Amino acid sequence: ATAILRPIGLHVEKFQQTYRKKWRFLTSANANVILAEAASGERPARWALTTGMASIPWEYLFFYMSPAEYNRMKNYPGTFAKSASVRIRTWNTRVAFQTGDTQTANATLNQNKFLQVAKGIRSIPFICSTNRKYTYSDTEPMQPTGFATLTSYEYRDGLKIAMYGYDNDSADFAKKPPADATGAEIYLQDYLTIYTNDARATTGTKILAGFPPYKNFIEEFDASACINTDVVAMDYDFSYAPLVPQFAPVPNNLITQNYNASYPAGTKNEVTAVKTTDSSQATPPTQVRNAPRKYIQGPNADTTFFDEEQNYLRVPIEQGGIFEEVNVETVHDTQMPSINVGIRAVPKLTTIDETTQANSWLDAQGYFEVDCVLTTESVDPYTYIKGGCYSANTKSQLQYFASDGRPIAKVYDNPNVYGRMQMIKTVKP
Amino acid sequence: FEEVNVETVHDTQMPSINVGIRAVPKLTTIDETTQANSWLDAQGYFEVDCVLTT
Amino acid sequence: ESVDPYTYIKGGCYSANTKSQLQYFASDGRPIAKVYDNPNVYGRMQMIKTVKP
Amino acid sequence: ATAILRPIGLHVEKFQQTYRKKWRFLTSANANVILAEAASGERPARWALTTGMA
Amino acid sequence: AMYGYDNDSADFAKKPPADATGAEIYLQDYLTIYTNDARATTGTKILAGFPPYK
DNA sequence: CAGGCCAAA
DNA sequence: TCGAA
DNA sequence: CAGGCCAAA
DNA sequence: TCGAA
DNA sequence: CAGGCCAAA
DNA sequence: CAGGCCAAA
DNA sequence: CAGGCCAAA
Repeated sequence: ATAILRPIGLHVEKFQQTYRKKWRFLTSANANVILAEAASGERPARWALTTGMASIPWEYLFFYMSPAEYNRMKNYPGTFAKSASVRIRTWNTRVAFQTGDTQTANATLNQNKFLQVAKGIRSIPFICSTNRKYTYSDTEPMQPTGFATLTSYEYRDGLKIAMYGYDNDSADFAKKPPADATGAEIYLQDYLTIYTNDARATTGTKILAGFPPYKNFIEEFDASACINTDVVAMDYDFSYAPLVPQFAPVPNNLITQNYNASYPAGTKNEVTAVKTTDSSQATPPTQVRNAPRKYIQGPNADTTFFDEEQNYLRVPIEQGGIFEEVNVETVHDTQMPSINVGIRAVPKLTTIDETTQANSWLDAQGYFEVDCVLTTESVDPYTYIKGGCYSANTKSQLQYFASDGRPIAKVYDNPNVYGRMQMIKTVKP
Repeated sequence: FEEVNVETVHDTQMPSINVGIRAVPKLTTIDETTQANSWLDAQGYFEVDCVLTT
Repeated sequence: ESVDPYTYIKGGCYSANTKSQLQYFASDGRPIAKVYDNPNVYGRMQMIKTVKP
Repeated sequence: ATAILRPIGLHVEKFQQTYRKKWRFLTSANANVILAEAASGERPARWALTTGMA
Repeated sequence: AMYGYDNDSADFAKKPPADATGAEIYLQDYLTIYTNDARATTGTKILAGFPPYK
């Protein structure tokens, strides 16, 4: 029999977008030295071991998309980041012909140059590491002598301004010609740092294990043979990266009496849980279901995380485990692999009278060409005939919140805890 | 220009040509995420052949 | 079909000015549009002033 | 020679959308009759011939 | 610079013609990209920055 | 990948 | 076709 | 040799 | 399977 | 070898 | 085109 | 046999 109607279902429009950037980065070949970091609050006294492996911030949205693209993206509710890709090529590595010292005839045409690549060091459970900005000595510019006070947020903000420039009405407009326009090189300042405990003032039983042998977890190549070659190629598929919240549904409490109904979940976990661990071992690991949560669209929505533009440069793109959907969901913890690349410090051609590492270095600089692609997807659903887009309420989203109203998000800036990236309260910009 | 006959005329322009060398940053450290603020002297050498027929 | 063009780095979408559009207007400020409701004139659909809803 | 930059041009995103409807219409089989329409302003007096073609 | 001065010029020796010598000439005209300066603009400002000319 | 626009061909 | 195919 | 541990696969 | 095979 | 120019096609 | 969501498969 | 005329194509 002829069918005059068939179940065609909803009209839903899906939109895929792609964002590409090309960056050229300059890195300094820092010496590996030990710096003391004094105790401060809950931070214990510790030793820090510096490197020249600059952090590549491929985990953040500004790395892939301009302020104009970001501003336009807010007009597409339900936008999810789907995949991110990065390719790193190295160019010729420059090493100074001589050092500043005049007493030694240290100039030499012969060079030994080495390129260092570290993938996924951030997640190694027994290596405590972060990316830090150093201060350097005036006589030895390759030698860190302390820590800059710049935060990770401020570092990424400065990188973003270098990439995309100021507003046309800024008094400081001329200070940063946008590399997205010129294609000029940008200096990176955030370097992989390895920590270990400082037991000088420790009372009772001391842990005297020294350092982890972190060189056993990096790749090091002859830089003379890597000119104009790819050294890193990484692809990442996001688990849950909601960049713009979904369209709100038509609220069923306006239509139904049973809007606050209950139903079986069986043995399935449909509400996520928060895991807390304690490496001091004063308390055992705990798992708590039904964390404080807020809807991010709809009647009582709290959109602070998206209103504050946290996901542009302050927090990583991947946020799996931080958000919930009201359906029968399966959620796991997430983290993107870290990327650090750089040039090993080049010792100055001179004699020393002891069996030690070098104490003076030649100026050396890495030149890295970075390609990056980000793909996203958004939806325009029409559940109802009038009044714009509305999604099914099974698409409704929630976000972890703290009791003071601050949204909670994943952060990659702190060292891993049991190989995990912690989630912390966001800070208002 | 016009000619008095039954003419067909459109707007014109020749394509522009610009060539050069990108600035070469000086080998030095700076303490911020910016472009270079000091450069090495660098110079492009271009050999140009040109033919015009009339 | 619609387009999101990015001619500039900041401040949202901007198109090339060769995409700029104009519409016929009457002297009283009413936009002019085609209408199909009137009979054809020499086989043509006339354009008339729009009326405010 | 290896090209570090190529003219990729602008980023432009194109979006195609489709709209479907199904309608069922009832029409009346009108008689073809002649109605007089009186003159009004610039409208001249005329005869009108009706149809059932909706 | 290409073709030199007249033989009676007081400045004749200053520019030996490159059409005769084949020597190199320095160019001084460079591509420049403009954008609006909204520091003193009143009302609605256009804050789009620069076009990505690279 | 240039010549009266490019997101058209 | 006052490019020119 | 990267993504919720690696000494598991 | 909120990577994905 | 002519018809909106011929030195254009 | 139905059974714990569909815009997922 | 419809879309800037049809008795033109």
